[PDB]
Amino acid sequence: PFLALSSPPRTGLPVSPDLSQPHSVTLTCSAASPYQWQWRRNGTLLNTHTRFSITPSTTHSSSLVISGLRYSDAGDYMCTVEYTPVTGTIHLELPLIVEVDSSGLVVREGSEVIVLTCEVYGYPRDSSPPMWSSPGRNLESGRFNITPRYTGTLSNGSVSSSDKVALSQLTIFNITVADEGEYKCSVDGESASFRVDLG
Ligand SMILES: *[C@@H]1O[C@H](CO[C@@H]2O[C@@H](C)[C@@H](O)[C@@H](O)[C@@H]2O)[C@@H](O[C@@H]2O[C@H](CO)[C@@H](O[C@@H]3O[C@H](CO[C@H]4O[C@H](CO)[C@@H](O)[C@H](O)[C@@H]4O)[C@@H](O)[C@H](O[C@H]4O[C@H](CO)[C@@H](O)[C@H](O)[C@@H]4O)[C@@H]3O)[C@H](O)[C@H]2NC(C)=O)[C@H](O)[C@H]1NC(C)=O
Ligand SMILES: *[C@@H]1O[C@H](CO)[C@@H](O)[C@H](O)[C@H]1NC(C)=O
Repeated sequence: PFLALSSPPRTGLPVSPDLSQPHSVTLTCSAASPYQWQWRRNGTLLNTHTRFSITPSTTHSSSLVISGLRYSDAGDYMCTVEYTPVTGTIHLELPLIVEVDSSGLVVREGSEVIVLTCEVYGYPRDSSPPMWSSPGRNLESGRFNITPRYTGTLSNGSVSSSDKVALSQLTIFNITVADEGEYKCSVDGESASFRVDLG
C-alpha cells in the first residue's frame, strides 16, 4: 500500500507560529489513510531535548511540540513516516515584528508633545539595539528626547502580540508642522514607522 501524507501540505512557504501564543508550536503530520515516525531538524535526528517533545497518535499521525520557543529554534523540521518512506518538511520561521505606536497630541505643562513608543513582539534576537531615524531630520536636536527602555534578555524567549514590550520612546516637544513626517525605529534587523501628520 502506497504511503502518503495528508498533512502538512507540500509547500516551500515559510511557516510561523501564531504570535498571540508564541511560546510553543505544535507541528503535526498525518497519513492519508490508516506506522512509525521519525523527526529531523535539517536532517539530524531529534528524547534528549526537553524542549522538543514527540508524541504519536492512538499511529496515523505524529506531533512535535517545541516549548520555550526562541529565535534560534527556526529551521527545517521534517517528519518521515514508515510502516519508500514519505517525508514532509515544515519551514518553521520565527519573525520579529516592530511596531511604532503614538500617544497622539498630549499637553505637558501647557506645551503639546507627541510620544512615540518602539514596541516589539514575536521572537527577538538581541542583535541590534532600537535605533530611531527620520528622513531629512536630525533626531539629536533639542526638540527630541530619546529614552531607552532597558528590558530583560528577550532572545531566550518570545513576546506575545497581546503583551508587547516597549524598547524605546521618542518624545517630540512643542509640536509644529515642521515635525511632520515618518519616524522609524529599527530593531534586530527589522523596522517599523509611524507618520506624524497634524492634518
Ligand atoms: C537549518 O536550515 C534552515 C534553512 O536554511 C536555509 O536553506 C538552506 C537550503 C540553506 O540555503 C541555508 O543557507 C538557508 O538559510 C536554517 O533556517 C534559516 O535561517 C536563516 C538565518 O537565521 C533565516 O533567515 C532569517 O529569517 C528571519 C525570519 O523571517 C520571518 O520573519 C520576517 C520578519 O522578522 C519576515 O519578513 C519573513 O517573511 C519571515 O516570516 C528573517 O527575519 C531574517 O531577515 C533578517 O536577517 C537577514 C540576514 O541577517 C537580513 O538580510 C534581513 O534584512 C533581516 O534583517 C532572515 O531572513 C531563515 O528564514 C531560516 N529558514 C527557515 C527557518 O526555513 C537554519 O538556520 C538551519 N539550522 C538549524 C539548526 O535549524
Ligand atoms: C517649548 O516651549 C516652552 C514655552 O515657550 C519652553 O519653555 C520650552 O523650553 C520649549 N521646549 C523646547 C524643547 O524648546
